[PDB]
Amino acid sequence: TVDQQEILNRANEVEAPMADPPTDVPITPCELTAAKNAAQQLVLSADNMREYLAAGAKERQRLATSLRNAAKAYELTDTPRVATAGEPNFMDLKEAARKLETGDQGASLAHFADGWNTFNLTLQGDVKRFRGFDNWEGDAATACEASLDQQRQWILHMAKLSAAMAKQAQYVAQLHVWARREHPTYEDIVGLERLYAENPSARDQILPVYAEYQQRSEKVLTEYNNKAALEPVNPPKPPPAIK
Repeated sequence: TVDQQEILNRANEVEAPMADPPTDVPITPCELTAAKNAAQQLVLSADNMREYLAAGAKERQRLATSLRNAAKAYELTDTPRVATAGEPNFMDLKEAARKLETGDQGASLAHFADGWNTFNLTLQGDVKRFRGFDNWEGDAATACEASLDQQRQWILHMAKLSAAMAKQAQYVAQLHVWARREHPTYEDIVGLERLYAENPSARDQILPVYAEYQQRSEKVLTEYNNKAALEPVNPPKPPPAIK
């Protein structure tokens, strides 16, 4: 069975443009190191992701141009992992609050998460391009179905990873929000410092309040280190097309 015209149609179909990924760069929600690294981690992950998708397109162009062969006759590497200090660094109260309160507080991450999620949803419905044939059979035809089907699966993995990377982002965004809610404010630290600095006989009982302020802080910083240490997003290579 040879439908000549069906080959040509499906070639054009397979190498027509797909969705452009987002070009938004994430920015640290604040000045704590853990936050900064998390944002670094995500620039690598996303850069690598965008590269692998450009390679995919190149490989879909080869598959297409190879289908037209048939009709007629009838560098990439892993994502780097960013280092993460094993010990927090329990800096003095006032500075922890200063660092935590300075930055966009997650707006970039949220916008980043947003755009990668939309990519995942829009990409996972452009797969009709990789379906089987109707009027083309035998070794030649069936082999090409395997090659289309391969990249169909790759696409769905890449779409899953987009969604995974976007989850990391908004997870840190809300992790930060937790941290602000839980950490003593600059204002209140200064305020408590002032209450000490003016009620001199009371200072004996002001002490264990200030102690619990430090404990509260350590607890936050510890949990920020750990939970903000993201995994790299390591896309698998686009599979070879066909000749």
